[PDB]
Formats: sequence, structure tokens, C-alpha cells
Amino acid sequence: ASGQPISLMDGKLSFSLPADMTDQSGKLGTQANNMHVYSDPTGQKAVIVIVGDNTDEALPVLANRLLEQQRSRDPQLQVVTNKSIELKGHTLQQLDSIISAKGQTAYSSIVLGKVDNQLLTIQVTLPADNQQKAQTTAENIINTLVIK
Amino acid sequence: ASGQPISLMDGKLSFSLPADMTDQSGKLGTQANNMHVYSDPTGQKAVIVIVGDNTDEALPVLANRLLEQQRSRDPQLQVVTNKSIELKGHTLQQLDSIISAKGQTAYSSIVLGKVDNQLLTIQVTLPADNQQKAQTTAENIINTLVIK
Repeated sequence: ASGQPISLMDGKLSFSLPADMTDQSGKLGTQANNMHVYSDPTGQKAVIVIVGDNTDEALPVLANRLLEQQRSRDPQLQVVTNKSIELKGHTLQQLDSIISAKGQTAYSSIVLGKVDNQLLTIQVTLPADNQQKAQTTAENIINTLVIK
Repeated sequence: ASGQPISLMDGKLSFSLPADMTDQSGKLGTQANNMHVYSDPTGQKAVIVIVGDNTDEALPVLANRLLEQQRSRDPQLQVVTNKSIELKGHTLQQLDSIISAKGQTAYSSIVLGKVDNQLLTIQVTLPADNQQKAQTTAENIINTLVIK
């Protein structure tokens, strides 16, 4: 099954993907202004950073929405962490989960923040074949975060 | 080993990643104007579309540079396909490879084009545990491409 056709380059470029593949920006309906992608050579370890317009919706509520989106795709979703974290005056929300689809398993660590009147989303996804190693790697990345 | 610190949001946000994780934009030194990311829920199946400024460098030469970047990270890189393809007057270049890093294996299909005086890059990465299935899926995605 392919998904709906995708149009890019103001309609000049179009294609179709397997139906399970979806746009990684706009998952919260907010318009993304900036996106950055870091990955290993295989793309299986990835960090996506999105900066978009602010929303009035509280960060725990956004986190709960992302959790529900994940659970709609994966009825066995594991929630590892769903909590507030403090970075120098800023409350951020961290949602860690083990997501399974079609024999792929990932450890996902999402941090949400409201920074300089913008919604900041950081999504870490790592192969979770070794669940403990993936968890450690994600936590280690999150530990490095600094807001100036 | 972590990599060099990463600064985003005009220096307001900083963090560090495992050293094997790198920025997926600017791999050809061209400045990226637009980036789109599609992925399955685990992020292990992904399509990244980048639109940047044109370059004078010929598309087979750019493809050869990407191949060499891949081979510097993976001394056992498999090149499956490295060829020109014709889409309605446009020559595109397609580079398919099997990339291995740290017990992760991906099938990578990259299409390069010069469209409306812009460098178009489409990078498909899929788990290659079943090499034939990953290859088929990537080819099927590429078959859907249309330039208007």
C-alpha cells in the first residue's frame, strides 16, 4: 500500500511512499520554521530538531498527544518516561518510548520546550535491539542539552 | 565518543551526539534551502528530500563524491547502482548502495537532479536485513517520481 501522493518544490516534484511513512514536520499541527537532521550513515540512528511557532497548548498536553499518535500506530507502545525536566528556568517535557512497527523497534526520546516564543521539538530515534543500550545513548544525548 | 558540539536556534540551543551522527544537509557543500523528512514510526525507514542552490559540478561527479563519502565510513560499502536515469527531458543520477555501520545495515537509494536551477537530492534509507526486500521497496519509490 502506498500513501497519498506527495508534492514538493511547489508542485514541480511528486512521488509516493509506503503508507507507513509520514511527514516528520507538523506532527503537532504547528508550522515548522526550521528543521535539522543528524544521523549515522545508515539513517537508523537519528536526531531531528524542529523549531516552529509557539502554541498555547501546555507541554504535558502536547506530549500526551504525541504519545497517543504513537499508540495509534503501535498498540503495544512502551512508555519509558513522560515527565517534566528543568533546564535553567525552562520546563521541558520528555517523552521516551519503545515504538514497534513491522519488525522494526526503536527507542524514541522526545524533548519539547517553549524557547524564545517558539515550540522546540527534539526527536531521538535509535535501534532498540539492545533496549538498555539504546536507552542509555538517548539519555546521554539529552544530558548534553543546554539552553543559553 | 561524542562529536563536536552542535549549536542551533542561532546559538540559543546546544548539545552533543555520538560521533558517527552528522548533519544530513550540506553533504555536497551546497546550501540547503528546503528539507523534508518522511519516515515510518521507528525512523528506521526514511526519505529525506533536500532542495539547494545549483552547482556547476556534473551530477555523475556529485554521485561519485557521495559514494566516496560513504566508502570512507564503510570500507565494505556495496554499490548496487550508479547510473543516469531519464525523467522527461531531465537526466538524474541514481546511486544505490548497501551501507553498514556498527551492526546496522541500510539500503540507501539517492537520486540527484538539477531542476529549476536547483540541486535536488532524495535520499531513501531502509533496513537491509532483507536486502532484496529493501532494494525492491527503494526501486518502487523511485519508480513513482515525476517532474512537472
